[PDB]
Amino acid sequence: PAPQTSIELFLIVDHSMYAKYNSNSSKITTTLKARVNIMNAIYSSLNLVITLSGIEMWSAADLITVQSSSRNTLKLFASWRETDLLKRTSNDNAQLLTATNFNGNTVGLAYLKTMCNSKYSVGLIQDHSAIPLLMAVTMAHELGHNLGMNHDGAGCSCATCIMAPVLSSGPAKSFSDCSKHDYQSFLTIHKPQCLLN
Ligand SMILES: [Zn+2]
Repeated sequence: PAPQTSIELFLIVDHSMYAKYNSNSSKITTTLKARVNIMNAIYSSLNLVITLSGIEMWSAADLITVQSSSRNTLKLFASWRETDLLKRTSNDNAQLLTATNFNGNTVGLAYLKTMCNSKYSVGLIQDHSAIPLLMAVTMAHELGHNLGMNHDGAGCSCATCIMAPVLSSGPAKSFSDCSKHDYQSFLTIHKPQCLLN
């Protein structure tokens, strides 16, 4: 919550989310930009700047098989980011934005404490809500996982903070004191270098 850091985030729109907005790049771009602007506000307290390295859209076909099983898709996506994306665009983290309905209760997924990692700095997000604050909180939540944050346990003194385990319809734009600690722990214990520049 103190070293001035920066995440160059890259967004990937899959073919199902492309078709859901009637194959229109402008609607998708503006939709995604509003949500990202909200993410920035959420993160300025941690002194962390989010920058969009770009937005890629799989307009013709999906570059990976997007499965309803979140687990598989996250792994398929991270691998594709390693071997393909990173050769074309430089980014500290990429987040797939899909219209596929993941199996079960899940609306997003990320790897814990992997920010900057060439193989694992990724997240998955289901376009499950039309309310931009809800989507921005979903995006901020998975990014929070890559940055080392766990979910807020009842013994965290917050049920509507960003890292709450399930989405609240009237969320706070705040990180609990547990989330701040996980983050300090990630900074000191993991020493993510890419974020400090
Ligand atoms: Zn979570």
